[PDB]
Amino acid sequence: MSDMHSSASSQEYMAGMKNMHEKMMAAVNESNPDKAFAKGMIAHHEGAIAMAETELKYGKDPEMRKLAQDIIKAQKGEIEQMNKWLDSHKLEHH
Amino acid sequence: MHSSASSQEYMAGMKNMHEKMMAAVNESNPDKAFAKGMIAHHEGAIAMAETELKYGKDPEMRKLAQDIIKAQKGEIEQMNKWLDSHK
Repeated sequence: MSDMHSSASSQEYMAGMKNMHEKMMAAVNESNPDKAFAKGMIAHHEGAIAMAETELKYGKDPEMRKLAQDIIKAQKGEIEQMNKWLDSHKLEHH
Repeated sequence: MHSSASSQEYMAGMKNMHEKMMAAVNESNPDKAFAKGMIAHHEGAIAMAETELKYGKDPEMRKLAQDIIKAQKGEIEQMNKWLDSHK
């Protein structure tokens, strides 16, 4: 399915998308709703960054290229926030 | 197929989203593929964030969900305006 594509850009947009979506779908089956959100949203953010990276490789529109840049920066930072929350949310408050 | 009411709601719509996004990115124009694919992906994030506001009990993740909804909605508006101009 990822092997049927109109163009190099579409091949790259599709590459990894199924695995990312399967990762999202499985991750949100975590029963703790906040942990499901963090794990699902990290997976979503991974997919957003990948799509934005492909737009920077192949895009030829200045507005969409700039938006792709901005999405990458913001999504990376939110992944960092979510990972820190996942690592630290069970720590004892002293 | 799911552990909980919250997980059932998180999963709802995600399948049709993968198919929708695979189709969207098969536009030959790479910037249009990006805009259509990313609108769909933003819609997925908004749906997940809404479910986190409905079921979540952690203040930090609830605040992040609220911020994501606002930002993604704004970027959807930008991408739609760009699509209309491109047409």
